[PDB]
Amino acid sequence: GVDFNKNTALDKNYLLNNKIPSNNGSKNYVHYIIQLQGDDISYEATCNLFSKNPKNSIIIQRNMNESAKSYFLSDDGESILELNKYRIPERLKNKEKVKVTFIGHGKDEFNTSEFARLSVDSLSNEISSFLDTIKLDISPKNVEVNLLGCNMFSYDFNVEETYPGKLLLSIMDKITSTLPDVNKNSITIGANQYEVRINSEGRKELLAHSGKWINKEEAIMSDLSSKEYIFFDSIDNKLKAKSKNIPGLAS
Ligand SMILES: O=P(O)(O)O[C@H]1[C@H](OP(=O)(O)O)[C@@H](OP(=O)(O)O)[C@H](OP(=O)(O)O)[C@@H](OP(=O)(O)O)[C@H]1OP(=O)(O)O
Repeated sequence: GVDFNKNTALDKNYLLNNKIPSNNGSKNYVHYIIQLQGDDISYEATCNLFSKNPKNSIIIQRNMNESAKSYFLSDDGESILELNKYRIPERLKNKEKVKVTFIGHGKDEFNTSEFARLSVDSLSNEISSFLDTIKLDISPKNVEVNLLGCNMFSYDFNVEETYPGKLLLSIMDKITSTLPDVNKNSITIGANQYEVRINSEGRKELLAHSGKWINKEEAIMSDLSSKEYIFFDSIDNKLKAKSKNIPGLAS
């Protein structure tokens, strides 16, 4: 019954008066939060995630297409302001890292072909447009492209056959070409092995084997990895993967 074409427009007062007060450590990054699909679950996740760290984050409802724009918090915290799609305010242009999270649905099962119903080629092409735009504002040293959505990584396949591995090979030269202070060893793709969601406070939870949804701290105690990093190692020119949070787990 999910309507992926609902396309609820961002309510600025919802963020300022409800979500920021409810949900809001200097991160060294600008966080671009890109809502790819028009369902209300994606919309709420985008709002909630932004509202937890509103000063360094940007919302883009990419599902709005020609009407997509950057939304972000004013310097004084009293307003949600706007710029053209993927642009950022002056105060964020000196950050040395970019985190770009694509909010999407994965599938009921692991898959290697699509994220948010987008092929590697399709998402790569959008990332190319994104990179050509953010270079007008920022020249970081580090980039993470974070795929927030279920079942997009498995250690049972070669990293190069997985969607994040394929995506990294597809985009890495565009990243280093456009963002000249980013080298290959400073690009990572974030991906999930398990189902994930953003809770009503803007925190990521993972669906454990028990059927319980668990937060960051509980996942670590449970020895369950909520996010993998996929990266390219120039030393042997191979794609690799490792767990972000679980010291032992790697490709
Ligand atoms: O800084 P990142 O590498 O992008 O990771 C952040 C970071 O987690 P850790 O530094 O503990 O690994 C945030 O923690 P803080 O900076 O706020 O201390 C946490 O947000 P929470 O405070 O809510 O735990 C967030 O998690 P979330 O996805 O819930 O925004 C998580 O990002 P990742 O989940 O993508 O690793």
